[PDB]
Amino acid sequence: SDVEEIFKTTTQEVRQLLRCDRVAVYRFNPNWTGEFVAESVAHTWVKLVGPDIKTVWEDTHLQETQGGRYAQGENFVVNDIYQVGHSPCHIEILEQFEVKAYVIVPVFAGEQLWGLLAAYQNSGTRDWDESEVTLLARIGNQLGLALQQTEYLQQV
Ligand SMILES: *[C@@H](C)[C@H]1/C(=C/c2[nH]c(/C=C3N=C(/C=C4/NC(=O)C(CC)=C4C)C(C)=C\3CCC(=O)O)c(CCC(=O)O)c2C)NC(=O)[C@@H]1C
Repeated sequence: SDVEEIFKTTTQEVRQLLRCDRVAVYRFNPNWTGEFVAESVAHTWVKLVGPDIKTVWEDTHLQETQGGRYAQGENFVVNDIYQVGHSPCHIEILEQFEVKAYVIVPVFAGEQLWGLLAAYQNSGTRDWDESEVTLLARIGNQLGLALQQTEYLQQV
């Protein structure tokens, strides 16, 4: 898929921007499961887009909220998962993939929410400057605009 090529390049691009270890792009399914279709990670960590992904327990967040906050267009910034009071159930999943600090950005493409962008890297109780958060939400928007162009010019 030519569109996937763009995603795979964008994941790597934004990974360098926020100095993340891995960047996963979810795709909101019509059933709101939201699977990771494109992801990139440094060769020294673990991947996400793999058929051999073993998680402590399977968890979809996207159906329960059905986009919710992210569908509303609000960003979510997590300085630390133990600090904000995250669910221990999700924390165990997060820490299993070295996720202690992260920022959630919704990827609108077209008229509605297409995917989800996850940026993080073994930071712990770090901070996210708004000037860097706006850039991440900018990448998602730019991707959505591109995605629209590729949607037509792809043809069948
Ligand atoms: C414990 C897991 C119960 C639960 C809680 C819960 N989950 C979220 C948010 C997300 N969970 C995601 C799932 C995965 N799977 C992976 O392999 C992976 C890579 C590390 C992740 C992140 C997921 C993508 C999200 C969305 C990102 C987000 O944090 O919103 C939340 C949010 C609040 C919190 O406490 O973290 C909750 C409450 N969900 C279940 O299904 C379990 C019963």
